[PDB]
Formats: sequence, C-alpha cells, structure tokens
Amino acid sequence: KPRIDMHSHFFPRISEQEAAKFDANHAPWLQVSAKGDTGSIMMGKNNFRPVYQALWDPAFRIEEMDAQGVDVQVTCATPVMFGYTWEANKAAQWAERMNDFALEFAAHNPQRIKVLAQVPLQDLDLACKEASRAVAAGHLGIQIGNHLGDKDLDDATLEAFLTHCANEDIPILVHPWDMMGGQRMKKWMLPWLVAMPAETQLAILSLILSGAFERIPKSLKICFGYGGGSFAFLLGRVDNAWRHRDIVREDCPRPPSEYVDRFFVDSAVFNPGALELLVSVMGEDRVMLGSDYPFPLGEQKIGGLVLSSNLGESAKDKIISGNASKFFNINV
Amino acid sequence: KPRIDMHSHFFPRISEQEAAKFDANHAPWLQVSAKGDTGSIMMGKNNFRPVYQALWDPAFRIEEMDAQGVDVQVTCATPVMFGYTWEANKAAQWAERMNDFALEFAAHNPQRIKVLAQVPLQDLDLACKEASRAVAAGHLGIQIGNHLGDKDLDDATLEAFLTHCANEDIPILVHPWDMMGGQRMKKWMLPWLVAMPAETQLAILSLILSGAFERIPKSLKICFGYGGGSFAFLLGRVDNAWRHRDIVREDCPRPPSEYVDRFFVDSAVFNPGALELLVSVMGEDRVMLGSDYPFPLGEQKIGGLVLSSNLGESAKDKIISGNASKFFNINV
Ligand SMILES: [Co+2]
Ligand SMILES: [Co+2]
Repeated sequence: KPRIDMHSHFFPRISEQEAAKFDANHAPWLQVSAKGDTGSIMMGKNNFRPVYQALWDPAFRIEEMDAQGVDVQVTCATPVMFGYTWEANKAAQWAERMNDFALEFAAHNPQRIKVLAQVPLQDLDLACKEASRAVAAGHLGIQIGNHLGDKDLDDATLEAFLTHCANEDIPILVHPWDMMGGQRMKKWMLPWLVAMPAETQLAILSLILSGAFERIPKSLKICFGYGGGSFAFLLGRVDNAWRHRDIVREDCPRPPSEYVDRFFVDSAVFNPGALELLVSVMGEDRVMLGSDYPFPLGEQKIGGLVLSSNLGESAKDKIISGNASKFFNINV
Repeated sequence: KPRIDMHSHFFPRISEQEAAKFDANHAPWLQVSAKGDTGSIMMGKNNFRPVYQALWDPAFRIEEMDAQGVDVQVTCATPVMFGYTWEANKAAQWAERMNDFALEFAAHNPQRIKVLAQVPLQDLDLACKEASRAVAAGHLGIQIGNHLGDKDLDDATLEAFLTHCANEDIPILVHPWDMMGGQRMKKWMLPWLVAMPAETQLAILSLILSGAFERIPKSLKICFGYGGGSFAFLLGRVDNAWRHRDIVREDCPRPPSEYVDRFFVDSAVFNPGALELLVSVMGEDRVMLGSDYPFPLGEQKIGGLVLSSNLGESAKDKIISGNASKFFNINV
C-alpha cells in the first residue's frame, strides 16, 4: 500500500529584489543562510517565518519522505504567496511564475512529488484561466485560501470559481489564511490555534447554509484543511440552529449534516478521539492523510496518528492511500 | 436527582425613562406588548431584539421549569446588558440595579430561581466592588463577557479580577459576546455558529497559554459557556503546537491539556459524540448541565442530551445536578 500525504507546502527560490518587482511590502521571498540548511520566508524587509531546506529543495525532501515512509506527496504554495489583495494583473503574473516553479520542483521526481496550483482569485476570469492552464501543465488541482477579505465561500465569485473547477473535473483543496481576529491573537500562535480552525469551519458553513451545494455540480472534488477545522465537532450546534431558526434555514433546504457527502477533509487533527469523531461524522471515504509538512506544527511523524488508531484495516488504507488516489487521480 | 440548569438568562422590567436616566440612547429597556406574551428589548427609543415572556416573567418561567422538570435554575444578564464599552463610573451603578433587578426576579422564589451578577469590568476596582456586594446581597456568583474589546482573559487586569473572585470564593461563568468577525458573518447566524465557539476557546487558551493558571489559585471556580466552545476538540492541536514551538511554550510550563482540571464547562454541545469527547477531555466532575433557556438556540428538551447518552449513571447525576450544587452552593 502506497502512503499518500496530500497537505504539504513549498516555497521557491525568489530573490528579495524580485519580490519587490511585484510589491516591496507584501511580496514574499526566500532568504537562505549561506550554510544552505536553513533560511526564512521574508516580507518586504521583515522576517515572516523561519524555514528549512525541505521547503524549497526537492532533493532534500525525498530523504525526508524516505525517512517518513511517504511514497507520494502532493504539495502546494505556502498561503502567504497567494497575493489575493494585490492588483490583479500582477497577481495573475505572480501565480503563473509560482505554478511553473512548482512544476520544476516536482520534475525532480514527478512520480513522488505532485503539485497544486495557486490562482489570482480576486479576478474570476484570470483565475479560471490559470486553473485550467496549470492543470494542463501538470498540476493535479488548485489550492485556494478559504476567503477573499470579507467575501467568504458563499460569495458568487467564489462559487463561480468552484463551479468552473467542478465542470473541468479539477480538484480543490481549501486552506485557511488571512485569519480573522484583528488584534487579539498576537501571542502563542493563537491565529493557528483558534482563528485558523474557525476560518475553515466558516468556509464549510458558508457553502452549506448559503445553499451553494445545491448549485455546484455534485462532481466537484473539494477538500478542507486541518480536518475542516472544528466543523465536525460543532455540527450539532449547526443542525440545532437550522431546526429552530428560519434565518438559519432560509437558503439551506436539507439539514446541514446531510451535506457532509459533498466535500472531503484532511486527517491532521492531532488527537485519537478527534480523528475518530471526525471519521464518524465524515465517513472513512472522505478523509485523507495530510500532514502540513514541513512546518513546525505539522505532524512530525507523518501518518503516525492514523497508522496507530482504533480504526478499520480498509479505513486506514482509504485514509493513507485510497481516498487521495481517487480525489487527485494519482495512479496509485 | 434534582435537575439544575446553570446556563440561562433574564431581562429586567425597566421603564424607558427609568432606563434612559442612564443612557437615553444606549441603556436597554423592556417594552411589553398588547396581550402580554410578547416583548421587545428596546434601546433608548430603538427596537433591538423581540422576546417571548419567560425572559421577563418569573412566575411564568416557573411553569415552564415545572414542565421541563428543572428544579433549580441559575439565570444571568443578557449580554446586551453588559456595557463594557461605557464610561466606567456610570455603569458601576447601572450594573448595581441590573443586579438588584436580578434579585428582584429571584425574590419571587429563591429556592428555585438563582442569580449571578454583572460587573463594570472596564474599571477593575468598581467591578471588584460590585461582585462582592452583589454576592453578599444574594447572587450566587457572577457572569462576565469572555473578552473586553481587544482585552482577552490573559489580561493582568482581567486575571486580577479572577484572582479577586477566587479569594472571596466567588464562582464565575464565562459567556462569549461581542463576537470577532468584522463584516464577515452576516447571514445564517454565522457569528453564533463560528465566532461564538472560537471566542470561548480563545478565552480558555488565553488563561492556559498566558500562564494565568500558574498565578491564579486552585480556588477559582470558573465555568466556560457552551462546552468551552471548540476547545476540547482542538486541544490536540494546541498540545502539538506547544510541543513544537518556543513561543507557544514560553509562558505555559506544562502541556496545555493538563490545565483541564482548573475549569468547568457547561454541557450544551447538541451532539452525542461531542458530549462524550468533552467528558473524555474534562471528566465527569467538570461538566454541568446548561440549556441557554429561553433562547431559540437553547436545548428544547432540557437535559435530554445527557439523559439520552451512554454515560455513567452517577456521571449523569453529576452533570444534571451534583456538580452545579457544589460549584454554585445550591442545597442539593
Ligand atoms: Co498548511
Ligand atoms: Co447564553
């Protein structure tokens, strides 16, 4: 059985002065130490995140997959590369540059490294073009942020994008980014612990309660990061509301929990009971191993949590291999 | 066996002028309709929120209690009553009558109807003043908003307040209000499904990761509303972050999951699996039955989820009744 990890990120070699050529405050670039082993994602002139080789260097990444026992890894852009706020033609350009970088990275060993495209989502026309092009060019689908400022997934532009992908049999992974919280969550990585899972839950819900899933064709393949946030756990609150308020029910014809057959989630929930509640709510067919490699708060032993749970033989196979094979049409 | 509902709310009978004497524009009052079965919480001259009778009628509440088999019920201010933005010294008094009004509602019957108080939390001194006098007066503890603007519970000022309450041996129910989200959660009661649980989780993690518990004594009896939100579901992720980053660990000397013996949660989670997972995280002694009566999104069949679960019979007894009596001081 081949182990598949479908949530991992990369960042290419981009010089400071080139990030500038797009935007001197918000275009990210990669400062690497001369040692070669480490560096940081930068932002204008500011440190954004400490990183290490496996992020940019595909050769190095292979050992680490050998070491982890990971055969096939589907990887994508680091969310900070998204460029969703920017002027649209630069973002469309930026995306095309990055999705090419990504193809290269994978070319090192295209059998074992698969990529996902980023798109200039603030512009529906350019975004569908990049989606279609980049999948022509090798990508197995797209990764988008869960929202566009105060447009959430129920917005018509975002729905139309999912609908473009649906119609072209292009899979989508949705990653939270640009977290709500303004000024309250500056210490202890709260943005990662509180805002992020709520962000993701809210992507799922914006689609459910807006009646979006009645409009998007049933053939869409859409997956949600980090177990779909707290979605599964708060699903009962959601149904309850739905049953007792017209305003909650107005746009959503079926109970919200009936819609769990319309998307997938990854496995990264960091706890045996959570994963089980998750697989319980979602079904063993809709969960995929993702690790969030190679970041500090990803699963440092990939598959560990699944490999050693109270779970089905076939279910574990589905989660570590089966599900993702189909979702991404990876020839097992 | 005597069922206790420790999460409910009231609004008082304040005459517009006898209210506006505080703020002609922002002090909330209650308008009682034609028949007498329906109302509206009014803001100065504005229609804020319509309301059914049991929010204001103690005599009527009793009948509904008897109909549910609730023997004792603890009720607190509706979040609109808070006024944590308001000029301290004014609210210091405004809180006082809110709390006297409360006692006035709990006068009709004290064996069965119990009160917690609100405070002018924006000024520490006035709030500490008020809590003590209000408890002395006959309130059983207090209810606070989870946050005050950008000021979360890791605040030395808030922390101080809680340490005060532990020392005077006063219990505290934490409720989420004034939800994060800016312009984003506008339909389908999204703030209540997403913002609310995130907020409650934020409040709990604020104490844990800030180190607040290594400075606040074991004597604080603090409960968090709505099952602690998504806290118990996401605990796995926090322990993982903590293990993997210095900034998560920097102020919290022990793994976050160990602090689960320093607080309580109510049980309003509206799902069998969620409840068991939550008791699995918190234990039978730290989960109390709360309905959120009389709001529509409260539990209809009060106690139903607990009584309908595969849990230890005496565990059931503790949620329903045992724990709350100890926690609040309710004669069995
Ligand atoms: Co990620
Ligand atoms: Co409430």
